[PDB]
Amino acid sequence: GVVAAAEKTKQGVLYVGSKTKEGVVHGVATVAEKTKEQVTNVGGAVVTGVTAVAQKTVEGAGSIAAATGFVKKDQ
Amino acid sequence: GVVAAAEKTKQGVLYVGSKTKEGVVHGVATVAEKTKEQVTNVGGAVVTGVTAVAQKTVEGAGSIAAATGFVKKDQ
Amino acid sequence: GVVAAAEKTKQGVLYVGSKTKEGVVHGVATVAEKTKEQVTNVGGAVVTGVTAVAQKTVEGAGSIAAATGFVKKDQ
Amino acid sequence: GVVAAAEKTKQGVLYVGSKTKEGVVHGVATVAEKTKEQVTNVGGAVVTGVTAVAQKTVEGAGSIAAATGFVKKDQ
Amino acid sequence: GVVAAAEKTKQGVLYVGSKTKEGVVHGVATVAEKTKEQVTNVGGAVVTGVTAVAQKTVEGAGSIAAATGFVKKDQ
Amino acid sequence: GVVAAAEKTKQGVLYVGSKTKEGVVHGVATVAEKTKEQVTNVGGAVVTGVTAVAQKTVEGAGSIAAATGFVKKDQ
Repeated sequence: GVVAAAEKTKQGVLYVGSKTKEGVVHGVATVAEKTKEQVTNVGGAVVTGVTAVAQKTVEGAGSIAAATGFVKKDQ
Repeated sequence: GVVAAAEKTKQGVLYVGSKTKEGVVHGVATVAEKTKEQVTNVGGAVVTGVTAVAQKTVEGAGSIAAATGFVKKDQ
Repeated sequence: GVVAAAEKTKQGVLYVGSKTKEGVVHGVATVAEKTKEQVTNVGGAVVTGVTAVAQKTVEGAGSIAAATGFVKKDQ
Repeated sequence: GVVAAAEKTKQGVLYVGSKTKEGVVHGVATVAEKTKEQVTNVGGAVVTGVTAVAQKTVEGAGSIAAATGFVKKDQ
Repeated sequence: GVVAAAEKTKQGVLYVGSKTKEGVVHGVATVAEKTKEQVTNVGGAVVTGVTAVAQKTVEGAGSIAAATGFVKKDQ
Repeated sequence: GVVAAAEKTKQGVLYVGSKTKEGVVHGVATVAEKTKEQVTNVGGAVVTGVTAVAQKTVEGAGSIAAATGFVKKDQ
């Protein structure tokens, strides 16, 4: 004869900007099996494949994925 | 004869901007099996494939995925 | 005869910007099996494949993935 | 004066069971943020959390996630 | 004056069971941030958390995640 | 004056069970940030956390993650 027994007898400050999660990317699972990509750029800008990116700027101009083809100022 | 027994006897400050989740991307599952992409740019801007991106700007102009083809100021 | 027994008898400040997670990317799993990429650039900018990136700027202009094709100022 | 130019001048057996993908699991992205699980088993079987599993059996009985609580044969 | 130029001038057996992908798991991205698990087993079987598993059996009984609580044969 | 130029002038058996990928797990990315686990076993079997496992059996009974709580044969 086999016996198995188990028992459990269980008796019984301002915070102005304190705890903030700001500019956060947490938890990402990405899979790419067969992705062919081909880019031909002539005199401009090309931005591809920007993933899992975070930033926080204070008193400044912040851009994650920005592209400007050309800037010309002549006199 | 086999015996199995189990028993459980269970008896028994301002916060101005304190706890904020602002500018957050959490929880993303992405799959891409066979995605062909082809880009031909001549004198402009092209922005593709921007995923899982977060940011927070304070007193600034923030753009995630912005594209300006050309800027010309002549005199 | 075999016997197995187990028992558990269990009886019994400002924080201005203190604890912030800002500009953070935590938790990323990425797989790429067969990804062919081909880039041809002539006189511009190309930015591809930017992943798991974080930054925090204070009193400055911060850009994660920015591309400017050309800047011309003549006199 | 700036100049950017680009040019591309482009001129120009039985197979009985040969190429089979059988019993395959390819391409899976899974995320679990806050999953609490609690199992209490007394004298039986419990099978949880079986993911991304493949097998191929030839001339045999194959079971991926099978559970039999008890088998009793007395004389 | 700046000049950028680029040019590309491009002119110009039985297989019985030969190439099979059988019992394969290829390509998996999994993330688990905060997963609490608690198991209490008394006299049985418990099988949890079986992921990214493959096998191939020939002339045999194959089980990936099988659980039998008890086997009793008395005389 | 600056000059940049580039040019590319491009002119110009049975296989019974030969090439098989069988019982294979290739390509896995797993992240676990804060996973608490607690197991209490009394007189049985517990199998947890089986990942990235492969096997191939020939003329035999193969089990990846199997658990039998007890086997009793008395006379």
